[PDB]
Amino acid sequence: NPAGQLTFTQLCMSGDGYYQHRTNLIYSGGFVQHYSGSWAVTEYGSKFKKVDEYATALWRNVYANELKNVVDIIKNTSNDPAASNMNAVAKIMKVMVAQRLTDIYGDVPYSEAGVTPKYDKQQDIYNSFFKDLDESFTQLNASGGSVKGDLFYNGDISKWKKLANTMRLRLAMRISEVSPAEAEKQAKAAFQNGVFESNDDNCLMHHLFRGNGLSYGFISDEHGDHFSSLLIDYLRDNGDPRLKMLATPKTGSVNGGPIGPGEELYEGVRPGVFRWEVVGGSNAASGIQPYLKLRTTPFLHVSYSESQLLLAEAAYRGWVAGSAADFYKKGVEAGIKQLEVYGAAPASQASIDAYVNAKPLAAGTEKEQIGTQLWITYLFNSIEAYSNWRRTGYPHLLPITNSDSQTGGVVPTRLYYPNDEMQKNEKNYMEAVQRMGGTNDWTGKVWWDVN
Repeated sequence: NPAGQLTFTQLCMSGDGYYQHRTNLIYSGGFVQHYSGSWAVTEYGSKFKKVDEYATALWRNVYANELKNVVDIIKNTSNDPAASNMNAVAKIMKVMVAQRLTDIYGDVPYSEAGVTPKYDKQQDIYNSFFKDLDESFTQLNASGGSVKGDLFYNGDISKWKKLANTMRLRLAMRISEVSPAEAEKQAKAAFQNGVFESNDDNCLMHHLFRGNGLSYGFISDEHGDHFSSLLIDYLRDNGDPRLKMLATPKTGSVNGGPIGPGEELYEGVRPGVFRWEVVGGSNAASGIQPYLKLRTTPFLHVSYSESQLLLAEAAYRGWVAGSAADFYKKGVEAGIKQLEVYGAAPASQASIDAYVNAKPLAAGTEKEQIGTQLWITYLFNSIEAYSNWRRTGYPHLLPITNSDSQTGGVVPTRLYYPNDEMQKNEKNYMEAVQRMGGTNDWTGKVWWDVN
């Protein structure tokens, strides 16, 4: 069971098209303006319109499929010393499973989860995260038995250690605004225990729940999704090599008909604007490279690029030892190269070096630059970009002025608990609601988001 259960959970974290489509693509992806153009993403994610199913899909599927399995693994490997390594792996898994959850809904059932479980305060959920990652790092050992059913890493515990520490750093940075002391402490700890050391250590699912769920969303939108004008303009105007690794060129001209010499080939779709409303029609906007949208497209969970960019930010705060600029450079290069696993033509080392050296970490714009780079690195993992945007306010997004925006253009700052919780778990539901100021609304804030 432990192996099979681990494999099932790992496959649920990327192959469940149900919430990859709704939570990653449509809402997170539209909120942080990774995408625009398709009906679903633009109408609901880009312009801000509520659909209960879309907002509660992550909740429903994490509690139905994932949390329970990983709890059962932890329970069944708990006192067997030849299973300790599995016990640790499962615990690391459990953080990755639950972290998205709290980050999207705030206070959530955790400690009593997996008939009326309480909602843990997010602060406690996070202390519990740090505890499990710390202890799980230490617990992974040569004498811990073998790890079976691991698709991320085929049971290499050395990679599990660094995954544990990189997750720890991600959580540390996420509470930088609300709990700076704990944040620094945990960043430093993560750094010294050892995070990812190259792109080889990246947490990936290779798809051969068996297909990439995100691509499932891309395909159910009838390949109607484009990158947003914000992203394309940023990649194009700064000469980022990732531009053509990600985007397909325009085929039509803004003036209609086939595109002629001289006219810009790379433009995204403005947030709030459907692809058929583009001046020139949808051909007059860049598309998404086909290898990114396949059932066999790999899914990236945690990255070396991310760890280096987070270390850049911690460095700039004086939390860890080193040069922010050097961490930053290593992060950008790692992000440019991480796209290769998607089937993208590797960028020449000369172009990477040229880009990195032409636009280094600058004097008063470190946080802006770091946020923007992470926002690029978290592409196809929009939940993380949405969180990092909520925490830092970076990158600055294009204003949403659509007259039918249900928030008047205000970015939603959480998704909301399903009303089923009010009907089946009323007391605890209401306690969490009270702690939010009296509402279960998408304009509410999670604990670490202290404007």
